[PDB]
Amino acid sequence: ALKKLNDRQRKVLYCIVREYIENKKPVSSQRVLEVSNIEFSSATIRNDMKKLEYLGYIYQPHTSAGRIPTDKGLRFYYEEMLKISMPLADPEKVLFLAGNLLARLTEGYVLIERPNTRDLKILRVMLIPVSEDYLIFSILTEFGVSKVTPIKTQERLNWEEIERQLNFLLRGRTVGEVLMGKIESLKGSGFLRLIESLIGETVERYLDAGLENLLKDETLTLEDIRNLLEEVKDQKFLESLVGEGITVRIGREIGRKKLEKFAVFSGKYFKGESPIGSVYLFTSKVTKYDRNHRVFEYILNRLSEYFTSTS
Amino acid sequence: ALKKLNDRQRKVLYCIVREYIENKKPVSSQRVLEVSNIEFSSATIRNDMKKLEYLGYIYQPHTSAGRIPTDKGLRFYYEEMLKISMPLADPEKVLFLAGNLLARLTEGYVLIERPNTRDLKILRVMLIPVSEDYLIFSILTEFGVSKVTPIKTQERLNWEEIERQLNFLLRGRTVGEVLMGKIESLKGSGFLRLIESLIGETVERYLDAGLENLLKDETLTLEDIRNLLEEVKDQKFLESLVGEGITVRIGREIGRKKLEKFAVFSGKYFKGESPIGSVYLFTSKVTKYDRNHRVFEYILNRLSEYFTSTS
Amino acid sequence: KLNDRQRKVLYCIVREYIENKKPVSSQRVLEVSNIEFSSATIRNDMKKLEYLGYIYQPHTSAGRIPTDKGLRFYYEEMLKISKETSEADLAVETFKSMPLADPEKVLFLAGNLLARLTEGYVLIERPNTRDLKILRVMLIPVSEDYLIFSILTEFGVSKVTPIKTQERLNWEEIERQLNFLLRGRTVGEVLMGKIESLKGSGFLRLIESLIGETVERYLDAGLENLLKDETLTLEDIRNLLEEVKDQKFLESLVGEGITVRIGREIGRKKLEKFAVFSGKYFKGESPIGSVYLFTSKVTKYDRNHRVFEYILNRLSEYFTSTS
Repeated sequence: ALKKLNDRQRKVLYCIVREYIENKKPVSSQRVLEVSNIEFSSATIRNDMKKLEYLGYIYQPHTSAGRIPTDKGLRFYYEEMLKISMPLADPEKVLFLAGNLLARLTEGYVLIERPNTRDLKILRVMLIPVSEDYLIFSILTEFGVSKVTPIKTQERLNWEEIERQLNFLLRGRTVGEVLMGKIESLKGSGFLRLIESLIGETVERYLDAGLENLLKDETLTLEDIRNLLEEVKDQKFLESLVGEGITVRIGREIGRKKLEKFAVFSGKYFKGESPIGSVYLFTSKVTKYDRNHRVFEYILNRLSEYFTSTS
Repeated sequence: ALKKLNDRQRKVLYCIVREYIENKKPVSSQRVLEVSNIEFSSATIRNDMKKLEYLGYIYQPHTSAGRIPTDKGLRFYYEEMLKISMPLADPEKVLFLAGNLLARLTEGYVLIERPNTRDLKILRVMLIPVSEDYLIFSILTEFGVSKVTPIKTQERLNWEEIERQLNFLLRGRTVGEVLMGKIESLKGSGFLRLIESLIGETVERYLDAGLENLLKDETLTLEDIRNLLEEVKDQKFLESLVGEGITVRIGREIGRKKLEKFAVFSGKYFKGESPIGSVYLFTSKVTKYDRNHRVFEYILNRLSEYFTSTS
Repeated sequence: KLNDRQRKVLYCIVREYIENKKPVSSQRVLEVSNIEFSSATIRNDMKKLEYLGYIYQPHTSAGRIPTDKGLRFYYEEMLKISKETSEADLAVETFKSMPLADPEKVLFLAGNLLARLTEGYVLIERPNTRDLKILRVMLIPVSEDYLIFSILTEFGVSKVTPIKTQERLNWEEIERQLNFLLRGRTVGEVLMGKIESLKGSGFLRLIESLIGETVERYLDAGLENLLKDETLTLEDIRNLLEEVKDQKFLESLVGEGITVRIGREIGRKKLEKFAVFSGKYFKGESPIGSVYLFTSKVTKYDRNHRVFEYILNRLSEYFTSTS
């Protein structure tokens, strides 16, 4: 498809898509010439815009004298811009901060898959009294210090003994095994069990951030946002989006009619060469692809340098 | 005793006692003749009754012509009367039905000791939504499903998650610990407070039934019944009554002067060869001992069969 | 004024409208109720209700829809009936601050349970940092590799943050330093940059960013609930997210004790589709912050009142017992 365009027609397409991203209006033949360095009159831009429309890169919705890039046009733009170019130990906090930064800087909606807990060994349990009134509970895992919980203590229990029992019971066993009810030391221990219910608390598969951002994008409707919220529950569908490395799916390329107004950036974060989790960034397909790819990359690499440095 | 009475005199004693149980009045020598097939003069029977009285088997009430058995007499009769020979899963329901059957068929007052709650481990806690409006609470113990309670719900919640929380807190603890206020985590919310009140409902150590029967039968006084109710509060008095297998104590054999008007059958119900509780049947000493023994043995055997099948 | 019967007719219409969300006809109110009067009589009552401004007629439909006045009437009558019986709301009674000691996590649980049970959007005002004295600074070495930082406040243990350390410094002495600098000073003073000595080393700079971590003044939850509600539009929701940033406006909503503002009662036309419950949570007699629940005004008012009041009372209990 691309090969049927001379250098000029590609500059014009690039300017059409670029101006549509900035101002979210249909772009006319005149408007191109106003903001462009093209050294040709408005008459040949019109011939060029007709070939672009015939080849499926742009289109005319209603009566407007301007055109709008199709999904094919947005893909051309994405490819063309590609050619041109804090010591935290709680994994949950690290994911939270990366999720919130990603969303904020791209005005998108983010889903970060938390590390699977099924194989996650508890290396150590810690109850640290801080005063007569408070203690701090946490666990040590290969990813750092997790489930950090300040606890108010009415009675002066034997914290050292409770800690000893916790480690005897839980050290070498997995967070996943606590969830399933597999730890059946039915001997008698009130605070031990309280703590087991914290380690056994249900955590959602994904951390989400920036739903607000979708609500202030003028290109998305309530219908679109609802559809995304439903589709994101289909776990198999999120799995089918994660290609080789960092990947985008613009509009129709997503393969769901309900999600046609979105683009999705997806990829994984790593501990060494082992995939720990997937990351998704949903925006309107009318977005700054350049900025989005740059932020997405910088966040996956930060996540990967954090999780790799805990070995 | 064994060699002191002849065949006829044993017969006369047996008849005096069967007839006393029956019509509850002093039996004369002429009455012995009328209710038996003894082929001797009433004069001979009266001489036999003289011997029976001298040896302590019968006695004269006031100045009436008839005689009544002493406790020794009733015991002789009991020994002589020996020679001549649905899938419910709630243990509390099974005990209640057995207690009331036992009471009705013997016209007595029944205590059934519940399984000791100090050793009664909670194996599982269940929170079953039946509709939008109701869920069913229960626990599993080694003896089945108990504390079964329908509870009203307004708004929905993920009750499966609440259930896991109840299981971390209670699985391996005993009903007795709940009852003694030992699970302080159960005061952490209104919901858990409700659960404590359900499992820790105020319960006597004995299921009682048939108190009304003690008032039906006219050989007993108001004071006799008051004394029985006081004396039955003494845990250690009841402990002492239970001999090897099924056993009766008539009158002075009970050991307490305040209860000399009663008789008590006692024995235990088993899970396999493990004794789980004691059962007591209190009647007037003027009662149908053969009927009582037969029913008492039958219910004990049913209680033991029930509890053994819970293995 | 209204009849006893006309009061019941208005009550049924509103209850039916909240439930099924369609105009309610005379024939409907007879089917759903045990009113013992004729179909013509109900229409005459509905004419009176409309004349007094309690209900309106959408287009050409035989059915009617409550006005804001009719919604207010309904709420007042449910409030009255809620003082005859008990609560018994199993779901909301699962709320526990349990033995949690982090006020942030307690606010998190409250906002999320409240949002979930009412299908609303919740804002909880966090305690004001301006007078939040730091009572103590803890630096606890859990191993060669890890350190746990936190501060003590009058409301519990905050800013709990595990830290990597690949090289051992003297932690007992650094904790002393931190306590000299920070104890008696407020979190507001740290955020404002008054404690200039915190930038004198790399670790001290870390501590300043952890205490001075960007925390929104309000914790929000349940935005998703507003999007599932068919009675609300995209514009209603954008309008809410915009107006909710106006603190002066939020403060004007809150009255004496727990109240609801329905539709026009809110004070801004852009928010006419909503109802807001508001109230404060306290440390003893001192208000610590306000709580706001926003829903569609087509909502289960009795449920929302009950849930809101329970949670607010729980927050007051947590903050007050942490005395």
